[PDB]
Amino acid sequence: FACKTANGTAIPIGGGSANVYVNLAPVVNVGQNLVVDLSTQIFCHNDYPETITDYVTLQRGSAYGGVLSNFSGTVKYSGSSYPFPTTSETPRVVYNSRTDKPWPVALYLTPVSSAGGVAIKAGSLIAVLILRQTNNYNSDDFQFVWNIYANNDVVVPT
Ligand SMILES: OC[C@H]1O[C@H](C/C=C/c2ccc3ncccc3c2)[C@@H](O)[C@@H](O)[C@@H]1O
Repeated sequence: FACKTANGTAIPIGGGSANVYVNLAPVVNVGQNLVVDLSTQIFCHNDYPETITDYVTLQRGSAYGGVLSNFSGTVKYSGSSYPFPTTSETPRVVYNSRTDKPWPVALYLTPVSSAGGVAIKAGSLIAVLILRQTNNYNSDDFQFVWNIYANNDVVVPT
């Protein structure tokens, strides 16, 4: 079981860390949502599906930088909503193909009422998401750490 981004950045068997750069929407007004859709960007396969089934959760997600300072939000995992920052581990997604499948994670962020001007600086860390991978085979308990970076600024006008 290994993951790669669209960019090419990989985390191999046994897990690891990666830096992921997302284009964000340049402008977001108060009570509009900012979406960080990582299901278009992070992908994962099972390396031996014939006899092994991989089980993947969002263990932990935390907010940094502009998102920590001037956005409240939720995370969507596999079609359900959870608080962000995350208060618990989610239900598991099954991976049983050698073909890449999205990691089904998106953030729904909305500016707090304080927020104005540049509220996310380009190049800044905005989140760290921990994919936890297990299987029906042995004790493997691997962390795939995704460190999410803004490619661009985000302005909250008013
Ligand atoms: O995705 C399945 C597994 O992939 C690797 C270990 C791989 C096992 C294996 C075992 C016997 C094999 N026999 C013939 C050819 C290949 C073989 C591969 C880890 O990421 C693990 O955490 C994950 O569950």
